[PDB]
Amino acid sequence: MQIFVKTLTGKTITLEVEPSDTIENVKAKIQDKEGIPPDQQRLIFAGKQLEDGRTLSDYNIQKESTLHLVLRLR
Ligand SMILES: [Zn+2]
Ligand SMILES: [Zn+2]
Ligand SMILES: [Zn+2]
Repeated sequence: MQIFVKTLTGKTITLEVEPSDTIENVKAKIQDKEGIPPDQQRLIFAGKQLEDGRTLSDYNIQKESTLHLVLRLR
């Protein structure tokens, strides 16, 4: 399946994922794509921020769903 990751930048990134992909996996895919390291990413879906451990299915994220990426730079 496919999901979108819209940036605060504005640009939209599209990812090939699986329903049982962990958020950690999603962060990994974004690093393989945009260079940004996992522990610098925060992911938002329908106003809630996602946990590295739990999966897309758990958050009921199906195809063509949009996730927000916000950077934590510390
Ligand atoms: Zn996967
Ligand atoms: Zn890789
Ligand atoms: Zn949105």
